[PDB]
Amino acid sequence: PLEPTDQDLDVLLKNLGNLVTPMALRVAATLRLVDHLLADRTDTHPQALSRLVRHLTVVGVLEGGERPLRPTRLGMLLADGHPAQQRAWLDLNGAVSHADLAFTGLLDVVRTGRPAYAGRYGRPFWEDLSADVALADSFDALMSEAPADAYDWSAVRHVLDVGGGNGGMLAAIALRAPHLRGTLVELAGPAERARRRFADAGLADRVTVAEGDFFKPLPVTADVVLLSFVLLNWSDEDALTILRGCVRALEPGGRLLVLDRADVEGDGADRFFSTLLDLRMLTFMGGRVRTRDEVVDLAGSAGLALASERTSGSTTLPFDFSILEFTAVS
Amino acid sequence: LEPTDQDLDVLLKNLGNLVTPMALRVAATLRLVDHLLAGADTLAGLADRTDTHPQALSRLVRHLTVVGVLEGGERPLRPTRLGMLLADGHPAQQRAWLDLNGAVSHADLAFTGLLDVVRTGRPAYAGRYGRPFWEDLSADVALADSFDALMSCDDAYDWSAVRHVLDVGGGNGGMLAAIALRAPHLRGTLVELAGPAERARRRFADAGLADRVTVAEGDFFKPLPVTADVVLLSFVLLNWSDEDALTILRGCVRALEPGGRLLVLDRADVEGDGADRFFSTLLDLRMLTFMGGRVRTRDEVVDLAGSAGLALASERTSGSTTLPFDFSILEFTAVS
Ligand SMILES: CC[C@@]1(O)C[C@H](O[C@H]2C[C@H](N(C)C)[C@H](O[C@@H]3C[C@H](O)[C@@H](O[C@H]4CCC(=O)[C@@H](C)O4)[C@H](C)O3)[C@H](C)O2)c2c(cc3c(c2O)C(=O)c2c(O)cccc2C3=O)C1O
Ligand SMILES: CC[C@@]1(O)C[C@H](O[C@H]2C[C@H](N(C)C)[C@H](O[C@H]3C[C@H](O)[C@@H](O[C@H]4CCC(=O)[C@@H](C)O4)[C@H](C)O3)[C@H](C)O2)c2c(cc3c(c2O)C(=O)c2c(O)cccc2C3=O)[C@H]1O
Ligand SMILES: C[S@@+](CC[C@H](N)C(=O)[O-])C[C@H]1O[C@@H](n2cnc3c(N)ncnc32)[C@H](O)[C@@H]1O
Ligand SMILES: C[S@@+](CC[C@H](N)C(=O)[O-])C[C@H]1O[C@@H](n2cnc3c(N)ncnc32)[C@H](O)[C@@H]1O
Repeated sequence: PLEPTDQDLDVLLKNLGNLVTPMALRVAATLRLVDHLLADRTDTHPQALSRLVRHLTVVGVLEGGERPLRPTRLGMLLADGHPAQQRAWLDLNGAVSHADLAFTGLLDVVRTGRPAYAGRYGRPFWEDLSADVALADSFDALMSEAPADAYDWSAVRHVLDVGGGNGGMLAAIALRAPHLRGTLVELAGPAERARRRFADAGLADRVTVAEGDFFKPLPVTADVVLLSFVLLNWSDEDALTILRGCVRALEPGGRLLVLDRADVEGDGADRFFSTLLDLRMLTFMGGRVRTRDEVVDLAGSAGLALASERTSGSTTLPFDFSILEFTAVS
Repeated sequence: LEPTDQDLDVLLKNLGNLVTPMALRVAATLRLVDHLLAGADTLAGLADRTDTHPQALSRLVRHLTVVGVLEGGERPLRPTRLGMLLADGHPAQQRAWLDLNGAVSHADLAFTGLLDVVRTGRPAYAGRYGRPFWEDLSADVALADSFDALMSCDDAYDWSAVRHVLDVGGGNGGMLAAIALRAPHLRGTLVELAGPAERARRRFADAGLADRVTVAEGDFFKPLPVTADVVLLSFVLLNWSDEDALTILRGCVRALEPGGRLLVLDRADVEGDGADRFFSTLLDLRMLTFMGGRVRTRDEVVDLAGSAGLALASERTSGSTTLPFDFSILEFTAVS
């Protein structure tokens, strides 16, 4: 029988089992401490704050105090202008950090498969973003060349982006390739941001917004259909019906492009971030991160076969994702 | 300076990671490790044994495998070396500490309200669960049972001159039983809330200590029902604000017989202790977040004691056998 050491127990207490520090880092981010210093210009109880700072000091985020109180190298990651933007990710008014707090309901989540977001905040995730302007804006800012660059658009005329958000990706494919038409299918909130972006990019003549619900049949056909970070939001049955709607909308010889996290045997991709994203999707909305093989198999059920596979990444965070091109079977 | 890759890795996986600690608490709660040790080899069997959603569970397990608590499955699924900390019989008892049906992990969830703790200096426990810590345990007996079981420790002072020990807030009475068994001439009295007090009655009756160790249910904010030549305050003061700690201290001074000694057992940091300040601050944030308490340095405890009329006679370092946790034993005399 295996026997824990002093170092195992130290890792459990300080890292793997530690819920205090992650909360302390979120509070610190939500007071721009690594900026505000460059801490009581903050509406904070004076005693409470130094108690927090003492903890932030011990875990390698600050130094100094009663020589001078300055962030460490690590501490700089909560610097507003750092290109990892971890300060905004951790900010408690932001939509992700806000969602993260629902992890305290993880017990029920695992008992039942059901999301926790509603239990903590009233509305399920997407409904909450559209009724609350501030969470929509912050989520938007956090999720802002992969497809436009990875793909030969010369043999394509019409791209239908399903659940394509504020239109950023469709705008860019269209700006890169002047000959293309595009159509975006989205809920109201992101649809309206799409209209504004298309109009200001001078694309309204060839790139349109069709507000709607991707569980209902898609309004148009197209020779390329895009599902970019959509499937992971949904359960198998729900992702199956989105896929099936996508197949119907596919012109002859048309291609479905799935942009998502899709791990492969010897990928080299950090499984930590795969499981983390996975538990987030489970907890926030009952979705799931799927591997390459699982996506392929769900696509097969919807009448689609894999034609090609490629990778992209991130100029910011350690996150490899894939683009999986599918054709109709019959 | 410029943050390296390594420093981003640490923030995301450790310092900023709220998911993994909740995953540990869920695993502790479902007794996942114990179920694997008692024969469960498959995912399916685990799921029936824990009455959980099979796919959801397998996804928790994948996360637990990645972070090093579990390993293989896909030979069969078992704890890692580190994961054996979650076995219920491990001396560190981390499975019970992390258990979401137990008081401490329960109260840990109130850390989501930390922003308003840092803003107001008030505890968050009430904002989440309705009533504040001790009131809650008072009203919810299953949470009070688990809190008493967690503080259980299942001493090296000089007891030969001592006749009567008063343990103020002495939990279910483990400290008092240890002292009495080591010093047979001694008499004992425990003051505690109703739950701890009955569990202490049971302990002493079972041990053969009832004829010289007695229990008095009571409240240490009201005057104490006996005097003793030694009074003990073991991990009481850190639950309270300066003000409440002071009215406990004065209650204890009043029950201190002529020439008596007040023993305070608490975390009492000193500048060159070498004691790990991670645990000092963690526990400090917990006392703030849970009940408006505070962990005090040696100087702060000794200054507070001064206001109640007490002078320090001696101080000793000791520490838990199981966890990395130094603490101190501060002996005081009534200054008149
Ligand atoms: C730490 C890594 C990571 O960002 C990983 C993951 O983000 C993925 C998907 C992002 N998108 C699209 C939402 C984003 O992917 C992009 C999209 C973009 O089209 C692609 O090329 C863009 C570049 C920008 C632009 O010019 C337009 C035209 O095109 C770029 C290289 O990658 C990011 C880099 O990786 C990701 C995270 C968190 C969350 C999500 C993620 O997809 C979610 O989808 C998510 C969610 O859906 C609901 C609640 C919470 C979350 C999350 O908390 C992460 O933690
Ligand atoms: C990370 C570990 C640690 O358990 C540290 C701390 O526990 C300490 C104090 C415990 N007591 C008394 C409350 C308890 O300490 C012990 C063990 C020690 O060996 C024992 O005696 C000594 C004296 C020296 C000696 O020779 C040997 C043989 O015996 C002493 C009387 O009690 C525990 C094992 O360590 C401690 C923690 C958490 C909490 C508390 C703690 O005291 C609390 O007191 C606490 C609370 O009071 C209310 C809500 C929540 C908490 C907590 O969440 C943890 O952080
Ligand atoms: C992760 S997001 C953004 C994905 C986007 N393709 C991107 O890469 O930025 C998923 C999107 O799908 C949308 N969505 C959710 N339910 C929907 C539905 N029933 N119909 C259409 N869109 C929906 C949301 O509005 C959200 O913008
Ligand atoms: C950390 S605990 C246990 C301390 C115990 N001396 C030990 O070291 O194991 C604090 C204790 O003080 C008690 N307590 C809280 N309020 C009290 C009160 N008003 N009167 C008596 N005991 C109280 C609790 O019952 C709890 O057992």
